[PDB]
Amino acid sequence: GVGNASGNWHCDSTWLGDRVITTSTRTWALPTYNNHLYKQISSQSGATNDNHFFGYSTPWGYFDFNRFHCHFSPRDWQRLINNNWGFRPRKLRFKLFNIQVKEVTTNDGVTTIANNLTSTIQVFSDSEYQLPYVLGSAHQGCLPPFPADVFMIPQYGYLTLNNGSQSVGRSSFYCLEYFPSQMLRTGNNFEFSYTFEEVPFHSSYAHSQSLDRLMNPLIDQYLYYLARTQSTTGSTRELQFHQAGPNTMAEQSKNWLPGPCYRQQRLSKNIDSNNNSNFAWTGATKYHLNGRNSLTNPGVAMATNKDDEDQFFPINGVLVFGKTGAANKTTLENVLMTSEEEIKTTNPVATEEYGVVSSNLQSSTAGPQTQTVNSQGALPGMVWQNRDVYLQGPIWAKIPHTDGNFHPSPLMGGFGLKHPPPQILIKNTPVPANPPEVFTPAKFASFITQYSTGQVSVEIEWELQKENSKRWNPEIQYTSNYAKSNNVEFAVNNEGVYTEPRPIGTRYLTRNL
Repeated sequence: GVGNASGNWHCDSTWLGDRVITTSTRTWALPTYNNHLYKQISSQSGATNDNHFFGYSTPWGYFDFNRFHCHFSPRDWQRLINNNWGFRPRKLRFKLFNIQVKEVTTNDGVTTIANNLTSTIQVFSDSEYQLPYVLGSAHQGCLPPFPADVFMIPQYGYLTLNNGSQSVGRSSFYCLEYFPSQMLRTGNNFEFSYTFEEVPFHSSYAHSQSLDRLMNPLIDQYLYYLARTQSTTGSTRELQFHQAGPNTMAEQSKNWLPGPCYRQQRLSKNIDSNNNSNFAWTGATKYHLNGRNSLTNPGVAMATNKDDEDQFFPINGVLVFGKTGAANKTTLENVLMTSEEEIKTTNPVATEEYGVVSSNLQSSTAGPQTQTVNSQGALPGMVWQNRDVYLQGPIWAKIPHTDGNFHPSPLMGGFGLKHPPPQILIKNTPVPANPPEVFTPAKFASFITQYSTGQVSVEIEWELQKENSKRWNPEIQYTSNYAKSNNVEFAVNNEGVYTEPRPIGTRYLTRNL
């Protein structure tokens, strides 16, 4: 009813062993988008060939909770990462309640808001995945990390096949009103459930060993390797074979290789150490698709740097978050950089080459020649780790429906799902203004300005993978600084603005490689 609440505020994180259920409730607002119209959108004429697009902006909004800070509080995230070797999402429950549709008159420079007890809102989940999926592109407009913050629902829109700024016959147009939808008045609520597919546990650990250091450092190998081609004490030719041992670990026979590489240019956090040119685009690592160059950002998972090089990062091979209050264009001091240095054990460094291969056939007259492999694809015997997930980073990405894929793990980091949580589209039902007294066939374009508010609750049940290490020495754990400061870490300031000072990964416990 009008005076009866259709739901309650559930914000909790219950731990049960091998299982944690996180429920987050947020207050949401929804404007009318596009004046209830579908608008064709395209890149401007002056846009570069690489930024051409064609698509449609709809009057619908969508709910996005595809970020770990939507469901995990910093304390909950700390509990997860400091005590578990892995985790994955198991169950999902979505609820929409306490809906209030409000009319706005905005007359004579003063806006008056009134309750509209008969207007409805249309809500539906694309459980059959018949709409373009957009909850996989690190877009803004998700649930605020802080439960007390109210957020504005983002406007739904999609892109289709384009030829420059034009569309081709293969381009598809989607009308969301063509789907079945549930209509909610102030007394109604919407609910639905979803089950995640069996997906691998996310690696919440770093390796205690490197791939090239898996041998016994005390015994020798029974296999021989060519140690010298020229005999010492003069320029004499002879094939010398040695058994590799502890002192020649680099020459030992191994069973595994580091993961695939797609090299990226290196930048220094000290500006004076970088080349004096604007190479953010020319020097960036890209891929070619239909005559378009697109950044490989963040690209294949690779170590951000090697030992003692924390001030170097790949040109575009690292996820970069914004500090609280940061603008859409800022400098290095106002952004937070993730570091994938934990995967140096098995992944190549993003800024270095994969290796060197022979590029010719040597002879008594032709000396050996080597070639640097700056991009190596999958090889047999390769092992690697995926990009680390972050509290403020994405959770899941839809796997493209294609004939083939290789290791369908999202490059931005998270879980790849063939049937991810369906998009939940929400819209304010149009409420026409007074029609003309004499019939006219012209399109109706007079609407009473309206918006909506409500509560949205998302409950995710995650399965925990328990650490079982026999490590004797204490582990590295995520912890907050104990030093005095003007503001508590992960809290509000004197202005009531919630802040996330730094990014938190998951790889603090360690596993044997």
